[PDB]
Amino acid sequence: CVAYSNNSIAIPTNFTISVTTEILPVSMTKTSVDCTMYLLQYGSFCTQLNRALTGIAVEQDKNTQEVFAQVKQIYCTPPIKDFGGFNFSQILPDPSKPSKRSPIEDLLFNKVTLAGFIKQYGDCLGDIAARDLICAQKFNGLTVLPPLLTDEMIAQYTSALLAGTITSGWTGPALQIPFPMQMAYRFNGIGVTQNVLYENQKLIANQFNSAIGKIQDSLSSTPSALGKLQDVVNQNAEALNTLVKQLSSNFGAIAEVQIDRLITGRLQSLQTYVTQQLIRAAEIRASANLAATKMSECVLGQSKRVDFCGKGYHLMSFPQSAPHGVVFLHVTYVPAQEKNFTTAPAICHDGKAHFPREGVFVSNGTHWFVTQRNFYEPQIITTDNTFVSGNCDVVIGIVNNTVYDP
Amino acid sequence: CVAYSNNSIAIPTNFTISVTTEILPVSMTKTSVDCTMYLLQYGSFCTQLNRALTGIAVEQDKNTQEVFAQVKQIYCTPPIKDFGGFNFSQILPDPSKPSKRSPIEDLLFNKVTLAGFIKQYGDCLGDIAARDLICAQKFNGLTVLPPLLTDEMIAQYTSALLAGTITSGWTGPALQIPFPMQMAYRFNGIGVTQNVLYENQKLIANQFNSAIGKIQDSLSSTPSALGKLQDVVNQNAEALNTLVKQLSSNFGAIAEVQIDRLITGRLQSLQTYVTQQLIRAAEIRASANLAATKMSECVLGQSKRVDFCGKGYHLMSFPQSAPHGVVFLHVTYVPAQEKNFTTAPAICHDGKAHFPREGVFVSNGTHWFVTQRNFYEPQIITTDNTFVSGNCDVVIGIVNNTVYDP
Amino acid sequence: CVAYSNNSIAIPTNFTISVTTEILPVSMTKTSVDCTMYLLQYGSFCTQLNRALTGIAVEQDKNTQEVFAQVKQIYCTPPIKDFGGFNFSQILPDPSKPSKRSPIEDLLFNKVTLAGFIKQYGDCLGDIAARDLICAQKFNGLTVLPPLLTDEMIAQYTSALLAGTITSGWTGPALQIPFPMQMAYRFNGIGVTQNVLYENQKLIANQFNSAIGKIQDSLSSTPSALGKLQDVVNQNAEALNTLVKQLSSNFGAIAEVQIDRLITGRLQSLQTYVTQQLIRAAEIRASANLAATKMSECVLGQSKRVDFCGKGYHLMSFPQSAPHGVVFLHVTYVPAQEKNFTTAPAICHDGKAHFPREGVFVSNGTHWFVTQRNFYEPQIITTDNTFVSGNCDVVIGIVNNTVYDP
Repeated sequence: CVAYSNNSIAIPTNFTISVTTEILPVSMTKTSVDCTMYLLQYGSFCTQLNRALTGIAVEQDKNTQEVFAQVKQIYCTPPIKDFGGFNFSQILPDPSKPSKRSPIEDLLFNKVTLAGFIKQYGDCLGDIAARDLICAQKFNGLTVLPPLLTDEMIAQYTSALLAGTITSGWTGPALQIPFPMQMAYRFNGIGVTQNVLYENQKLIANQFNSAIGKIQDSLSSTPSALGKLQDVVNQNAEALNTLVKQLSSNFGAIAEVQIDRLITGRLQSLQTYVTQQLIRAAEIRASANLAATKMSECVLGQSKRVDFCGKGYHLMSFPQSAPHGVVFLHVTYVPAQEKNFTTAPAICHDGKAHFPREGVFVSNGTHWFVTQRNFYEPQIITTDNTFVSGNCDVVIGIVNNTVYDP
Repeated sequence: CVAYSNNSIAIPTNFTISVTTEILPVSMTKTSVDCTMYLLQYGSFCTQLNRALTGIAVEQDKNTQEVFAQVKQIYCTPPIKDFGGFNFSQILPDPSKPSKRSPIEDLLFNKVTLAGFIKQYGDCLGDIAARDLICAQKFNGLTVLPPLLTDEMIAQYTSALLAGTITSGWTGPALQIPFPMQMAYRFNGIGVTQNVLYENQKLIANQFNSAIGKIQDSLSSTPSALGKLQDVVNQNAEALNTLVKQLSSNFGAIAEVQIDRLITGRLQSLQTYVTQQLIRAAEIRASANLAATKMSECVLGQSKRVDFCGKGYHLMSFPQSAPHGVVFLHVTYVPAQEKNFTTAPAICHDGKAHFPREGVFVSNGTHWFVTQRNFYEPQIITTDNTFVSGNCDVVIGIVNNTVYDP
Repeated sequence: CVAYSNNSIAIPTNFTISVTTEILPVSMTKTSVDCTMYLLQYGSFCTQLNRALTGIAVEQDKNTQEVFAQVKQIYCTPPIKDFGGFNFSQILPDPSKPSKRSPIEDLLFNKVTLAGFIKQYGDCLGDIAARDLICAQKFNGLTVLPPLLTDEMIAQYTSALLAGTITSGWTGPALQIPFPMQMAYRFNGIGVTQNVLYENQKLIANQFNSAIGKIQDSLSSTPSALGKLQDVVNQNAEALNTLVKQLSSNFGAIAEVQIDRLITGRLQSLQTYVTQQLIRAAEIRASANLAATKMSECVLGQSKRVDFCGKGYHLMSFPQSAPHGVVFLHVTYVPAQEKNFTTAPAICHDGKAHFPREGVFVSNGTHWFVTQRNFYEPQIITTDNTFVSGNCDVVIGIVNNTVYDP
């Protein structure tokens, strides 16, 4: 417990900068059915379920656009990966490997990965020798469709977001600035004056480099973080396998009457598949909108609310791509070594009451100082860090101390 | 009407601090039915309505958590109830009465209170000698279930919120500070400099004490405010009585055919009850979310929007518990004695144009001053409350006045 | 592309003020049917569709209130239309024409205007000699009902909003101020110091007058902007004509059996009309809520988000009425002539590190200055625009330059 005090104030004298990951899926496997295998205005039965599959397939492109296609203007490649001591080598993409993903992005696409249909349709669809129709024939009607924005296009949106978050700050307003100077403005957004960063820059950079190194150390070796994306791929691949099991094994299970039971059994199996696809879309839409609002709040700016864009007070955020999802590298500030100091509302000198121009009056026991409330940086009391108004008699809790005029 | 002026500005020279109540219900009576009185995978008829009763019963715990369980960290008991002259004796709980509710909270639980089922099931459920099953037998199937968070647990959440709002300010950022100093920051959040509070502290405290006294004076003697909570308890107790009337009197009203009309009549009566319970939940969910967002906006911080967290410009807010609801004690600031003063954009001296470092230039008719725009606190024009830029010729509306250098 | 730099910062040295239009429909034609032509507790068939028509008719009054009836307090007529050089003659209403609409509002009601039922029912309803019932008889049952707030009442709400946005600023807080001084506060809200406006006031006013003149020049001559309101009137008038075509021509198309096909055909035609009226309400509700939130964000204040209240950084907004809609005259600021200057974190003098009290250190190549980051307004480095803390050794990127003490 931290209890009352009419005499004291708590101020932190240390801090630490932490980088933490948040994993959010935004997309889902776009499934479509060619009902001719199940001027063609409409079939009566298979069309009603396939129009819904088309509806959610368009929603996946809508979700991916709403999370990644939030900005377009190109900040050109950074590309040096040093930025005043902050090691961004884990985060910027390189042409040294022709995929041009970041080293962390490559790990996301390694751990989140695929006797199943998402495998079999791809093994069927050779970029040449195969087409949509020939494999809708070779495999009875079920298809997975191309994404509007592929992994590399999503990676280019991530690259532009990274360059725009490092070379400048997304709002305010917004114009290009050096990086440690930008984080000094992030400090001023927290409530800590800018000078606190420039004089701790190597320590802040070392804390950042340690946290960013342990992120990549954790992703592969401690896999318990990547589960949220393993689910969306595996459980939908399972959905396609469970459908095809009933559509392939139940050919020798379940004339006109026997046929009208078997085919309607296939339609009942399709209804079983479609209804849970439409239910999985309820999670994907919610998590995609969460990723979109955290893109606007954490990456495209600096958030006012706490524990939303990572734990602690928000500093900034960086995006990284993943199969059907995005990872937010939330950089946050948290104070440490809080300590109680005796405080006063005003300082009395020569019969006049002085108030801090910004900050608080605090004492080490023997002398009084003026200090910013959000970090212990004490200063002598002067005529240019205080302002005068009123009398030493009208104030409750006023205390006597000398005030200097340099 | 207040009309145009290119020459003048309106500034208030007085203010008053008001405390006002907002009453919001957040919970509803959790009803459940044991269908055996109406490996047991499912009954066909009574199960479908009882699963919905279970669904809204879980929603009541969800609503109560969303409004009260918004924070957990304990600020220990205050417990002195003086805080620089502001009398919080009406608001803090005491162990002098073993319920440990606040004196106002005890009045809320007095006026909002209960030949009816919410009474009869409780008179049936003795803490010993009775159980759930024996009274589901003694009274045909209808039950009201325990809340996840009882009145005392809700009171402990209120106690922690009060201690966290008095001992510190919930964001920014957030750390413990003396109370009148915290309200000085609330003044600076309004737009009035902090010194205006410390020199009016006894007057502000007296206004607060008068308003907080009239709140408790009003609740019991002028009951027209408590109606919003009387409704949610009485109209749901009426719903249970109206159900049981048809389930008990219509035993001698409405063989296999006569039975299949009577029992389905009981199910039709249950549908009548369940559908309006699910409609009452529409009000309870909306008001609980309103209480949750006003907990985050009014209690867990200071609101930027006006007339939301009480009438006038928002200062702070304090929670108090009530049967199935929460009361917000909105403390707000409103300016008074607005007055028009002649104003100028810049002051010309020695051929240079000076602008106020913050505030406006105003004149009493004979001399020019610099003043904060949000409260009339005039000051002499100096070189440290103005900044220089430009010429006396390029400015429209510029005026001549001396500027001093102390 | 704009690429990296650890050494430089981009600052704009020019700007331009633009006025742009956003058009939003908020209302829809309130249709009602007297089912006696198609103690009267209910008819079975026509009542179910007419209760829905009543439901959306009440929603149109709700939408119009939510967008226009957001404030009530009267700022009296301005009425001079000069406001420091900004020509508001296009925007304020005049009694020189007895409608008392603004010259732009009169153009909105000219271009958005009406062998059709919205015409025929009005030609039927003479203010005298006709009534609701006699024309529900002369034309079989279909009616369009009066709006709760007419065009002139909506115009009075617009007039009060204009007076409240010009004579004062709607929050903060809010009190009456001269107009160019208010826009100086709008500049400070953008991030540009107030003095930048007063010394460019004639240029800013000329840019405003040119944009506001081209708005009215565009509306009538280049009609491609007014289409969003042409649709909501014409396509609903078409809906009433398409209904009446089936209700009037199909009297000689489609005894008890032939009657029970014909009348149900009229009900099927009514279902065709009602379902698309309820679908058009989905657009009208969304656009009305967009107009309501942009009334609160753009007119009743100044928006923090970009490209929402017009393109560029938001300055202010003015409302104008239109048939079933509102037009927002978004005034926005956008910087121009961005230029790169060499920058430094701190300035070293006499062994002490100095930081800018607000702004950045920049150099013309030969000398160092301090400047606000959001507009190029350079200043000499002094002891009253910098503050001292730390040493010249602990800072990365520090540079040497003299600092003056006036």
